[PDB]
Amino acid sequence: PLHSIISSTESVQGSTSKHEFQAETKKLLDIVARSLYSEKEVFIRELISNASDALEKLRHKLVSDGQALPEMEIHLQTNAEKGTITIQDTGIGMTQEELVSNFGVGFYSAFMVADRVEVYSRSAAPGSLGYQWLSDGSGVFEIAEASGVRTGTKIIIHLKSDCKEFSSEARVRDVVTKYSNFVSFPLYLNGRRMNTLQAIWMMDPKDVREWQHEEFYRYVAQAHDKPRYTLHYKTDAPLNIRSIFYVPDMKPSVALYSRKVLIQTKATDILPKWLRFIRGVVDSEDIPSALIRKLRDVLQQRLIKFFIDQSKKDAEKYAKFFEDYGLFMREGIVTATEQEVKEDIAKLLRYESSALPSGQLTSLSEYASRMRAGRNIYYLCAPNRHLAEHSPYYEAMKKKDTEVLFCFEQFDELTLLHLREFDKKKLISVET
Ligand SMILES: Nc1ncnc2c1nc(Sc1cc3c(cc1I)OCO3)n2CCCCCC[PH](c1ccccc1)(c1ccccc1)c1ccccc1
Repeated sequence: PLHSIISSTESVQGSTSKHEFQAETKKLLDIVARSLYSEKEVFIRELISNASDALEKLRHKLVSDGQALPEMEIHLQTNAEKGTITIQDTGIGMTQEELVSNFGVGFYSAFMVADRVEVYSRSAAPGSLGYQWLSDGSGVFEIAEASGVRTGTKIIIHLKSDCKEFSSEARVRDVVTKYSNFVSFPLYLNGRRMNTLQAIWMMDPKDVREWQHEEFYRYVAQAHDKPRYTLHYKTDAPLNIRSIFYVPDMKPSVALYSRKVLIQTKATDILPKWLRFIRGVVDSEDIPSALIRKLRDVLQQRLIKFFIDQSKKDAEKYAKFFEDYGLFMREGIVTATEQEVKEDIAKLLRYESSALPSGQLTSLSEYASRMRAGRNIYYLCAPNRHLAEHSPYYEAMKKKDTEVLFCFEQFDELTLLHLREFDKKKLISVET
């Protein structure tokens, strides 16, 4: 059964007071209309966003007053013959003052694809009047008092003669499923429900449980396994961040959202290249490939700290993790620039030692703890534990009461060599 809300109930009795766009608003209007977004199809996205916030404020208000909740829904409709696309929401509306004046600039994106825009809106405030708002992208909009306007906002877009594609149910479905699959209010396209997914990264980390994480993981990783690691990172402090990061059970990307709406699917430069094995999502208000940097840096710091924490609370699990993904960590160490970056990532490294039984691992930072003040870090990055336990260059350190690290692969040694020093303090093989 079809669930539609959109019908033409509106009528304007009197006439329209014409209104000129102010200098500043007309400018930015034009720049949104032809110089702000790259893709045409994000007008649907931004409009849905505005509908979402309208519904959210209606809800917040009604629940605050303790009054019942009505249908809080976003409805989209396409009309091929009349060449339109309509988006209606039962949210909070706009007063006359707001319509005349006017998060929420996104609305003007409508003019990238439209030759005429027709909007009906009635505020949720008691005893409110509905209003019509007309514009053609010029400096002039008409305004009128209308009737047959349901509470909430109705936006009818008349499409440019070449922008007609967004009057097809298919294309619009694809755009909606691509950008707004996590919108927090029910969304209908020509009567059919669309969004079914829950932006669990906005939830409170304690309120999410493994089945949800596995679901979302198999969504954003396009995978069929489970995450061996899950970080749920929220911060308002230096920058607004709502992110979830997964490390697959499998052995060998991150999506960029903002305000629960998609911006970048294969959001590449959000993380260091050595963390490109991580799966998941990052949501931040602060996103419009020029400066996404201070984001990448604190995501790197946080993630590194996470893998360290995980090191301390489970060691064999982190051991297997180091076996399966230590490649990326070595690579990232060699690829870095500043020493303390290299050492930050180096804090994720695990190798055998003289003092530990065969298989037991430590990091550079750790058993530099029996290490008496000076001094230096020595290693021997051999082919075998046996062959290194009874290697001449090593017993040169056996009873000179000193600790020696054991590598068994060349890439470990090359990495250690490039590292040169860790914590002001140098690394050199016992073969020199
Ligand atoms: N679907 C929607 N439902 C409700 N409101 C919506 C909405 N879509 C938009 S975006 C939009 C849509 C339009 C339009 C101009 C705009 I911008 O013309 C026709 O259709 N708004 C707008 C809501 C967001 C704008 C906030 C209003 P303002 C304000 C300030 C002074 C005088 C009038 C209005 C406001 C008022 C009280 C509390 C919070 C915010 C405001 C705040 C900050 C910067 C600018 C405007």
